[PDB]
Amino acid sequence: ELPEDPRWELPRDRLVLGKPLGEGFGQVVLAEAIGLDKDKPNRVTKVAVKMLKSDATEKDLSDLISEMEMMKMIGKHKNIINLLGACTQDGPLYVIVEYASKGNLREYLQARRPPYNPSHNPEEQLSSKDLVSCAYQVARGMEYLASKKCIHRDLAARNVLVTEDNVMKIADFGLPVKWMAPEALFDRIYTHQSDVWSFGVLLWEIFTLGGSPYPGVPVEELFKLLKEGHRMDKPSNCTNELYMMMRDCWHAVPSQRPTFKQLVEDLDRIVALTSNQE
Repeated sequence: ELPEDPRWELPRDRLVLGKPLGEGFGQVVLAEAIGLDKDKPNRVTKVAVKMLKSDATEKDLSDLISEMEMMKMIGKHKNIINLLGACTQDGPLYVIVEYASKGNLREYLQARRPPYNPSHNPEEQLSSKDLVSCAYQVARGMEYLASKKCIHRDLAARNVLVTEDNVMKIADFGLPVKWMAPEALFDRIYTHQSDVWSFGVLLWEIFTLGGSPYPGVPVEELFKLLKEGHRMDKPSNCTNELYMMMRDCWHAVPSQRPTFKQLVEDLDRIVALTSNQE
């Protein structure tokens, strides 16, 4: 069996398992942790828990362990989904991570489109400042992952989660062609620079309020078209400046893309210059 790590161990009975959140190497459930903070033991905290499926394999387990251990090393950032604890000893492995009550960014955005809005439960409109700040937080998250030499490989709005307080958090960073840099797509060369390409696509999702990239373009055609220099059009409601940022992220030459460091700086300044009422 798996060895205990007292830095992260939480007794199994301090965890009240709640409702399925869906599949996410196994299944994720919502739960309540009692006394997650040892110096405040009568408090319940809403958390998310990952566990293996009933018909799951040895590969599924080893991958679940690696993910956890990887998260331990990467450490804490407010704009990633953080590790909170684990139950490793009294039965099935449970990995406990922060809970994002508002779901993933793509659906968060789509639901906040004016009357195509596929939600029968629409939500309140997002200002332009909200959209840029959303981009900024995602950049801050990636900046941190890049500084810890963590290469995401599948950055996209669907892999950003949104907390109750609308804090953006990178998901599944410790483990689709339409978000991949050409060099990733052609030669399986993933770098921080290719994540920067993926971020440009994510920027485009933000400012189309969760649009499908390259709509109607077949997957088999896309690489050719990208080699030809095809790039998505500017979203109807997006500043030229923000579009230029998209375009730089999609530089054919990977060395010529901005870094997440620089993107955070640029976005920081654009947020300050965007008012609450624009």
